[PDB]
Amino acid sequence: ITGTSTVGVGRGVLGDQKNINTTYSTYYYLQDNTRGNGIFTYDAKYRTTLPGSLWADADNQFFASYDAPAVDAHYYAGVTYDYYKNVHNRLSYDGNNAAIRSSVHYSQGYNNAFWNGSQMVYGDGDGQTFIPLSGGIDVVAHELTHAVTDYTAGLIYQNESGAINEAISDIFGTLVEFYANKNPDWEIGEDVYTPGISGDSLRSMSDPAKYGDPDHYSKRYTGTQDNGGVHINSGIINKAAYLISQGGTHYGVSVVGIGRDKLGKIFYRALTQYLTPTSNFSQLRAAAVQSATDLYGSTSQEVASVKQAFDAVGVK
Ligand SMILES: [Ca+2]
Ligand SMILES: [Ca+2]
Ligand SMILES: [Ca+2]
Ligand SMILES: [Ca+2]
Ligand SMILES: [Zn+2]
Repeated sequence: ITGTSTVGVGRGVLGDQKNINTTYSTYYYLQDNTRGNGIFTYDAKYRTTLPGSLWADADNQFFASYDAPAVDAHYYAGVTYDYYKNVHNRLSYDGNNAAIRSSVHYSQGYNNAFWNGSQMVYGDGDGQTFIPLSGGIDVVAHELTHAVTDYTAGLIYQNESGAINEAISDIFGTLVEFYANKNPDWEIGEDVYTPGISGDSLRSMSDPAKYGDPDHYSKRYTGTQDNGGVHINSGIINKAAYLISQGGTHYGVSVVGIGRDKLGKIFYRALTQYLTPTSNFSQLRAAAVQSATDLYGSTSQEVASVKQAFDAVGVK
């Protein structure tokens, strides 16, 4: 980890060639010194001990199939860092250039990725439901966004607060996907989910109900599974964010879209200034309204569209 900054080349999970920032000191390590206090990628070696070994490579070429998840985790963490810095003037997830650490090859056949409070963790998938999860830029940015949330609003991962937490991660993951312009859409995880099946995804922001997630508050899940429905009830907020950006008419309520850039600015302000650990959906509405008011004025179209979007999903 002390060494010379250089640039290697590899291939990602989807077979695309990319340049990655590495560090040389006997080996070439997946350590990018160009962004904050660094981006570090580790090999968990199919175990669950974390973080594992800082990724070392002998020749600075990462074309082995074992390398692919590491290349993508490392590269997409950099892209996400760039988004937050360039678009929102935020230096890493803590606002003070905290090192970003990711471990890949976590466990065996593990169909998930997560932020654990310290670092990102990516399974390889079982090869049927998922391929290695770091192949999805929206997934990577979703996870890194959990770190942002943790250092700002601190939304508890239960019930409505947790659904907001999830939605925020889906929103910014999507916004990062659009920023990188990597075949962007309003779907989540499409690039790594069900390699055997075309056109699906884990979740949809444009139409959450496509996969049985609610798209209206009256359809919210109130049981105890999934921490009280954090990945299920996120669909209500996701639909609202999609409406704010893209517009549409939903359950008879019409929303004029104000586009992705303004969506991002509103939600980022809401997240960093107004939300608290126990914020519920109703408070999110107030926060988003206040945020749009701050940025664009109380008689703006932007404020009107935020109100319409939350009315469309039944959030008062
Ligand atoms: Ca190599
Ligand atoms: Ca996409
Ligand atoms: Ca996507
Ligand atoms: Ca698929
Ligand atoms: Zn999440």
